[PDB]
Parts: sequence; C-alpha cells; structure tokens
Amino acid sequence: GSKPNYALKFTLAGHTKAVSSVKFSPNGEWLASSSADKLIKIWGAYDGKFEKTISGHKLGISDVAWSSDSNLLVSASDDKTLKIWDVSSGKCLKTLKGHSNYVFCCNFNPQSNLIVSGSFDESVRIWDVKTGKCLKTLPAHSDPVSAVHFNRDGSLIVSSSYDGLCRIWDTASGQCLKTLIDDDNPPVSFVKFSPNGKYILAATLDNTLKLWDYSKGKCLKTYTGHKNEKYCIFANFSVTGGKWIVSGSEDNLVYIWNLQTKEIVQKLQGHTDVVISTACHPTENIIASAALENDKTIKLWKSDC
Ligand SMILES: COC(=O)N(CCCCc1nc(CO)c[nH]1)Cc1ccccc1
Repeated sequence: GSKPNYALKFTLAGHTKAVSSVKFSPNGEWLASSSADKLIKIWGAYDGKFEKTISGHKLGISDVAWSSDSNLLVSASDDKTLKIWDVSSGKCLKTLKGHSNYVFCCNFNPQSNLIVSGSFDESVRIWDVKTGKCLKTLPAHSDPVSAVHFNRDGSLIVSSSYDGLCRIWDTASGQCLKTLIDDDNPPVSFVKFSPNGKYILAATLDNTLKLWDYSKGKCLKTYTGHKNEKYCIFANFSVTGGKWIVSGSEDNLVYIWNLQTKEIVQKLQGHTDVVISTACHPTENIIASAALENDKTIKLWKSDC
C-alpha cells in the first residue's frame, strides 16, 4: 500500500534511434512512442503488442501528445513542423508550419480544439486543430522552450525554457499571467500542471523537481536523489494507486517519490541509457519508460499499489 512494487512486464523494441517520449491514450488502450528515428509507434498498453508505425516527419521527433477522445496525436519534430494524425488511419491530417527551428514539445487542450507548441526558436505557438492554422505566436522565452501544458479547463498554458523561467499564459489572449520561476538559472527542463490545475511540477537541470502552488506562486515540495543536468526528462503525477511523483533519470533508472513526504519509494532498474520519458496509465498502476540511443526500448511496469 505505502510503497509501490512496479515490476517489468514487457520490453517494446522497434525504434532504431533514441525514444523521445511515451504517452498512454486517455481511454487507456494504447501507448504512443516518438523517436529520433522520425517514427511514431503505437503499442497495446496492457500487453505491449506492437500495433502500427506512423511515418511522415522528415527529421526526428521530440514529443507526441494524445487528444482527449484518444482519436488524434500531435507530434513535434526537428523538421520545424508539428503533424496532427488520425490514429485509426495512421494518416497525417494537418502539418502545422510556422516555427523557424526544431519543435520540441506539444499538447492538446482538454477541448482538443487547440494545440500548444514550444520550439528551439524560443516561441510558444497556439494552433487551431480543425484548420491547422497558427492562432497566436507568443514571444514566451529567450532560449529554447522545453515544455508546454494546458491546465484542466484549458484557460491556462504553462511553459518552461533553458532561459530559467517558468511562465503561465492566458490561452484566450496569449498574454503572460505570471513568471513563476524567475532565476538566470538553472534551465527549466520540464513543467506541467497537476490534474486539478492547482500546482505546477517543474524540473531544473540541477537534479531537482519542485511542486509549486500556482495561486500563491510558492514552492511546496522538492524531490531529489535522481540525476538531471542535461536532458528534458518528463515527470508525472501517478494517481491510480498511491499518490507518487514519477521521473526518468540520467543514471538510467525510473524514480518514484511519495508526493507528500518527498521520500523515494522505488527505483526501477532495467534501461541501459538515460530514461528521458515516463507515462502513468490513466486507470491501472502501469508506468511506461523510454530510453535514449544505447537502449531505444520502452518498458512497461505494473504495481499492485
Ligand atoms: C535536451 O534535449 C533532449 O532532452 N532530448 C531528448 C528527447 C526529447 C525529450 C523531450 N522532453 C520534453 C519535455 O517537454 C519533450 N521532449 C533530445 C535528444 C535526442 C536524442 C539524443 C540526444 C538528445
């Protein structure tokens, strides 16, 4: 109960370069993986069964995100585009063009009528899904944008940058609501809202995770013990069993913390390169983890708690 007991169930091989992200569909039936090999792969969430490859990007992919109804994906690519995909058909519906450098991060709003993107071009863009047109270009940061995420009602966007800032944006106007983290340094490598939209989980490249109260703009919790000085490693709120914080690490482990106590409650051993990305199953106590170039595999882990 008080600790999870995640154990390896499946290893998913198929990517020929570093995996860049993994995401479970909201309906829980699929895992989507993006890679430097320019491919998206779709896997059975429960049995890790390879479903299909989705291809079309001309260069490597840094991120993929699911629509709310689990019917679409958006990918962010070094080819300076995002692509919206129909998962069923595997077809590119739209190519989102406007970024002037690598597109690093992406997400749909809960309504799934918008996509938010972050680029090496230091901008955040908001896209209309239906038309594939850019609605707003936000001069968000003074260095590459590491993460973008909408809160639970779609009214807010949180961004992070190598400029060391975390900023929250009014979706409707694109105007800045507050700069949460305002330090020269270190680089903010990842941010996302908590499921209730009250808190922001932020990674910094000083081996630190911080849980911020958005309203008060104050740090509540710090999570340490893992290695993170180079890569934009995802972090998750695990909510299906015990309330954990989950992250990859440059020491090739998955770290699990107790959200409240900040104690490490498990380290998952198995990968042979940096764990860049972790995802938590929406219903079951299942973690997916993905590793860089030496490894190029995705691991599915299952816990009783
Ligand atoms: C600093 O850049 C990186 O973290 N990577 C890892 C892959 C992308 C991971 C990623 N996190 C996010 C956080 O929003 C989006 N995408 C790029 C990379 C790929 C392959 C080899 C070396 C570096």
